[PDB]
Amino acid sequence: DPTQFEERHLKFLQQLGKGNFGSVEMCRYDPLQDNTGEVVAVKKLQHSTEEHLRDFEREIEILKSLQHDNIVKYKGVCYSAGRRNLKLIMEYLPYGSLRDYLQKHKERIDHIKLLQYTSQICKGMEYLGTKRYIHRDLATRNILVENENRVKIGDFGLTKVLPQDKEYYKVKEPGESPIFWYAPESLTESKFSVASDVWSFGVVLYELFTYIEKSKSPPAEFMRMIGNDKQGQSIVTHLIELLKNNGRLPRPDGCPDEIYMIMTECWNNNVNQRPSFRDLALRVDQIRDNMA
Ligand SMILES: COc1cc(-c2ccc(O)cc2)cc2cnc(Nc3cnn(C)c3)nc12
Repeated sequence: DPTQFEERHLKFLQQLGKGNFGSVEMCRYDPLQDNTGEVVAVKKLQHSTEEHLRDFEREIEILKSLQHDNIVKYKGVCYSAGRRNLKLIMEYLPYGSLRDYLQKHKERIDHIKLLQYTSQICKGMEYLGTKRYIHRDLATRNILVENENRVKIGDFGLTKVLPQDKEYYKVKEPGESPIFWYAPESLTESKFSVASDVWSFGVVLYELFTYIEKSKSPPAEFMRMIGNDKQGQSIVTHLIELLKNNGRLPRPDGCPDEIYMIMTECWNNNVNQRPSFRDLALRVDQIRDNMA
């Protein structure tokens, strides 16, 4: 009954985000037509092909199986008659993405606060790992802000389930890929694992401590390091060679030494040497404790 949402009762309120394959809208589920209904986040496909609907149904099952304080809450699904188009209903987190929230308030969010968000992201990621899911798209644009004290991981659109017998998932024909957040083995061999999500987490830590200063973004900085003249496939070729030669994002201005050390450990070329999310949450909570 409650996880079953009638499409005719969903009132469009505003556009929240546009993705690779779909979009997120803020809607009011109002089966009384008196504007007293619940506000929800609705994800739908812009191009609802057979393949996209199959991947979207997988994302829906992934989200429904996760129950953690730092993972967006699944609410339900809408089904259309005939071709069976799907809408994913979720809780609406009113402060928007962490990227936009941090870009808006900048240094008004102190290091203690950025570390509280860091800890929350590690715990969400650690929990994800227990289900053998690989996020593949961890970035501040995919983290949502519930309120000043809580962030949650969103956009499971690229998420993969590890096979029973392997610790990595190989993507045979990649679609749009966030290469500036990718581990070297993800760029070279299209292999994704808990360890490549740890690499991404290091880029998220970098994002947080740059306060989303446009000129300092991972695409602007990697582009500067490989040369702005690089285009299309040549960018991937030069990024791989850069990472292999220990080219890395710089320390963000005013970033504490203990935090920058964590980023650099996440960015190890040796997959086995990268820290675990269980250890990261422990280390971050110790740093917050020392800071307090
Ligand atoms: C892209 O935005 C969102 C994405 C998802 C999402 C999508 C797919 C998925 O598997 C899991 C979560 C959920 C969202 C929930 N609440 C908001 N709120 C918001 C956004 N902007 N502003 C101003 C308030 N945004 C959300």
